[PDB]
Amino acid sequence: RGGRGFRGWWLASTILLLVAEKPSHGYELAERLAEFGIEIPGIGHMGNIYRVLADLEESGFLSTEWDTTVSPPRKIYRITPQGKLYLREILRSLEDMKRRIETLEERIKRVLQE
Ligand SMILES: [Ca+2]
Repeated sequence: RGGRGFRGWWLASTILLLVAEKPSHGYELAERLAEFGIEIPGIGHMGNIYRVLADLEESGFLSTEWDTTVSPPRKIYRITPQGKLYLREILRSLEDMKRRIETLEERIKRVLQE
């Protein structure tokens, strides 16, 4: 079985986006996911791209079509209109998260002034 928690959410979210930005296969996604990395304490990683792709596909946020012009053939993932709606839900939560970080930032500056 797979990875969960915040890292889980942050991986799915990032993968969906990277797919929205350019439809692609598992292997290439990994490269763009690597150069993603982390400004986020403790997360890393990143890892099973393939299985969260299959997961986002099963859930209908992504569709698939084989590119047979290359060898070996590569299965291309593409965002669906549902996947875009799931994305707006991630977007609103990123705005939640960002507001929460800024309330801490200020709280901290106040005790550092003190
Ligand atoms: Ca298909």
